[PDB]
Amino acid sequence: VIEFANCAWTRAIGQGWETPYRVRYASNLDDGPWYGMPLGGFGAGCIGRSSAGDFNLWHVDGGEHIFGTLPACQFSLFEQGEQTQAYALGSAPKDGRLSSWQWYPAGKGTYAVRYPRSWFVYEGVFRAQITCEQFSPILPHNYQETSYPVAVFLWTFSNPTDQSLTLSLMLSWQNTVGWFCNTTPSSAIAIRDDGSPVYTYTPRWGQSDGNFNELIQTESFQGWRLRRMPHPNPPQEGDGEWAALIPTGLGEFFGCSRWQPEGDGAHLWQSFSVDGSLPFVNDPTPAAAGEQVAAAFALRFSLAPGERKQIPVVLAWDFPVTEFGKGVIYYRRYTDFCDRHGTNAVTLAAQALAAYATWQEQIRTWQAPILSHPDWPDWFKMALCNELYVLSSGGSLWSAASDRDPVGQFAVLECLDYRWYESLDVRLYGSFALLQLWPELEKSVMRAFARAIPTADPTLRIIGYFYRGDPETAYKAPRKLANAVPHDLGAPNEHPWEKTNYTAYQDCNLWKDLASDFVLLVYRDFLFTGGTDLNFARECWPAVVAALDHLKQFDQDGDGLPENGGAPDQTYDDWKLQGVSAYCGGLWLAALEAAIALGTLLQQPQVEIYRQWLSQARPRYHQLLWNGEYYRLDTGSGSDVIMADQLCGQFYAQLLGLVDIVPPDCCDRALRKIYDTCFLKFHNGQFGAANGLLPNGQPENPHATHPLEVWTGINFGLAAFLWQRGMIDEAWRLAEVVVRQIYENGLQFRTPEAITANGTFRACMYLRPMAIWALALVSGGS
Ligand SMILES: [Ca+2]
Repeated sequence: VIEFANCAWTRAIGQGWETPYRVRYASNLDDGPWYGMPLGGFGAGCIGRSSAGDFNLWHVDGGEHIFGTLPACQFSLFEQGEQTQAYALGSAPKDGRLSSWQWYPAGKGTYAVRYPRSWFVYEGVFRAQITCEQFSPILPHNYQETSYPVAVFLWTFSNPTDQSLTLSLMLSWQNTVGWFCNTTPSSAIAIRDDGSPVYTYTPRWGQSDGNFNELIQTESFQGWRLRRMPHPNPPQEGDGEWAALIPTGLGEFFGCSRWQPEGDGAHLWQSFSVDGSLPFVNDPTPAAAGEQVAAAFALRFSLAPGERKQIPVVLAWDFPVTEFGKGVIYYRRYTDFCDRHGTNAVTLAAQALAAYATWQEQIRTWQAPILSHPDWPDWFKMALCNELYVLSSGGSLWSAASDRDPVGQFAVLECLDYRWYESLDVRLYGSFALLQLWPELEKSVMRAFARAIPTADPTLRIIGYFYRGDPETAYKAPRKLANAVPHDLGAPNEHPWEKTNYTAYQDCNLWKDLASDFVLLVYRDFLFTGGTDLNFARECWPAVVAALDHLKQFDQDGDGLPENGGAPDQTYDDWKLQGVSAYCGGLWLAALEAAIALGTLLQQPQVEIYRQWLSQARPRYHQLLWNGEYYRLDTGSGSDVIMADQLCGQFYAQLLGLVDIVPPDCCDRALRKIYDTCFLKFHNGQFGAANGLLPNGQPENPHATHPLEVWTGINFGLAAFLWQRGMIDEAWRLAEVVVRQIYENGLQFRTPEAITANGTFRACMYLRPMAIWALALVSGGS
């Protein structure tokens, strides 16, 4: 019943890792390797469940992260034939809660994922063949269901034995209404040891006062709903409800609305483990001070020899408010298809029960071109889908529609350690999936950038690179200069979209890549959506002009080329560049080309000056940086290092149908050398491409950080570049190594920025790795 297991990530249920990757700095996040596929739409709030069956990831509070199991949130199975057996389908709690429950033995089945579908196939315990397919309706080109806070658990049971079986399927859940909010919002900003600003998150975990549960029973569906008394109007962050439903007509329904998840769970288990029933309870008493509450239902059915039954179970959660900074209130996009009152969980669940099979068909339909591609390896089909997981679990925001944002505004975090949105340098590579599958969301993000470019915040704030532990004497720079390009679209502790350039490790008002990134993204988004959206192009054009003028001020000598200087001033933000760099110089030339193309289409007056700049700048870049084998890092440092991502501009120019920014023979020779050195002489091509090595495969400096890291998303960009330049075998080999490192070593559903050669990672749950879609785009004909 797992469809195309070979294009799915699989692991035996509850099989762990001998030696997973671990975080390279102790102050940074490492929950360990037990992430499974997240459930829930983008910006819906999401929950994750591990390959052991534990619901351990709670992202119901928009942009916030909690990792921890609530053992009572779980499916349990009872079967009786020859023998009687009953198991909760998670791991045994370590702290002794639910001591009466028995837990499914590890290694007795397969967990499989191709996002947004996953499967538990249970085998070798029960006599029935039992599969649970878990999915949310994540649909490309669909700006409705993709936002929904629903998970479908589609169970298939079949009896392969000579004897009739009695089965019962239970879902219990703890009422967490009111838990998912910050009691310390707009808190003091601390500088962490890696230089990043951090805030304090103090959720109301375990605060259940007023929480109650009721059974739901109609002609069509039955289950439970988890609420809180009172429910204010309007709701505040944390206010809402859960529901879970099955259709009627499928067997005998046992409901128990109120049981104690902190106790031994015997009230439930003494019935369930014996005959698959529960004691009848419909008790909406609000929970007392100090008291936790949970609900459960079980469905009991018989399965005759050779019979197959399916049971759809749907969970829905209606938490409509995302509050960011204190008093900064947005509604979630799904509210446009119900309302903003936070009283809709049953109606959402009901819609799911009605539509789940349609949604399942639609998922098979959009994935079918990928799975049937004749020139894509199995691992790639798998990773292409699986890397979409971050669009759900990356602190994703998707707001309610407005006139100027007709499908809502959208944002994914750079990551959990680096808690701000849609970092521009990062999305250069990381935004290829969003462009291809949700181009209206892609456009809203770029429109948010466009609007922010002219704004300013003169307020002086600490720059982390320079911080020496005293706030008052610390070097500070203006939050944002008018017409500078912001690094990001703000943070979940402030105001996403509207308050930009939140990052403070460097002063991004000085960065030399961001302006080019902005232009290249605008043009790419216009071109790859048919070259017809003149509204998008006209809206972004003033910002294109402002961006390029901003970056042109950093051309000190007037040769046409902006020069790096000072603190690290581009995406490799622990790596100092001096003078014209290959990286930023390249992006600049590709940007100018892009602005010339778009500006000509739009008939704009700036086109003449961009052609003059490019006529000076383009020959000059080769003239300055060619060393005979590759492009020099920069003009000022005298470094002999090979930067793997030196010709990012040439990748982009060609991707965009624009003229080569360098001689294609030089491009090809540079790229061959990057591959032969940065990949093949970095521990023999075991990890992928290091960002910078000497021509002999040694580090320039054995202690440097960025040069000696493999950036997953940079590697995917490089693969795409290789493929576009005709080095096909090379692209597939490099991309394979990176996928294997992630999906074999405990990084699945938390893909990081960086791996080292020493079993360590940096910045789990990272935006860049969606760059695997750039390879799909260049190789995908069709
Ligand atoms: Ca919040």
